[PDB]
Amino acid sequence: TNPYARGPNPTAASLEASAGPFTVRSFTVSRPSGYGAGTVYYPTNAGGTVGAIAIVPGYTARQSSIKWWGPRLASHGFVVITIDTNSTLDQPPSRSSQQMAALRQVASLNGTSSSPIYGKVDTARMGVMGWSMGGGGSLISAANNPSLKAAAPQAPWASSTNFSSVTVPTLIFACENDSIAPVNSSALPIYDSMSRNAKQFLEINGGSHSCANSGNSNQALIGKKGVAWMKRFMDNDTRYSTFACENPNSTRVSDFRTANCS
Repeated sequence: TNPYARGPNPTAASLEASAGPFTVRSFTVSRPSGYGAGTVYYPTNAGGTVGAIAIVPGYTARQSSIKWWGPRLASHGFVVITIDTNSTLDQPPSRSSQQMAALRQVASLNGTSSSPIYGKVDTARMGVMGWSMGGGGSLISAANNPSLKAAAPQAPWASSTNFSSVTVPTLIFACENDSIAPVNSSALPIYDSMSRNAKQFLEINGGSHSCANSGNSNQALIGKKGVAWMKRFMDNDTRYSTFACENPNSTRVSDFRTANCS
């Protein structure tokens, strides 16, 4: 039996809905330690401790841009922290440091009896997500912390696209018509540089740079893929092997690539 499997068996319908089976509560972090601000989302009665995911917005952006991931992921059995950075002008290496600090504070809250998530988190199982420079920062987190169990950046941007050292399972959401972090010079060279890991590249047809942000028009597919990827690799949950690794065969996807994903 898989000790990390949580919740009912998935269907395409359950993964495409705006919320999963679990009830989600949230709270603002009272004293952020090492980053600007944070909101934690958590499920009630997931059936065991769950992994934690830290999500970082892009250059000049705040939590509102990535906030929809919080309730979406937590409702399927994750604790999620969405953060604001110390400055909206922080670059990806600094975003990575703040992302890891947010995960460390989630671990601390898990050991704090007055906290709503007291005892709810498996601090050995962590993932990273983020948009644009925050997605670049997630890849830097993964490169520097191979104990992380999964990464799912969206429209990532980094100064160097060489992430050949990454051993973390990494899903890259890309936006076909991105003119900010163009796919051909950012998301795709990043994907092409990783030969050591399970990985996937999912380009949103006709998408601009914000195609996976809060309020996007592809929340059913993007949310399905994000949840499936995190379930498959943070929980080792082979019930999600097909959802995590499959080509969605969808007109919303202009380019699909995957490697080491059976």
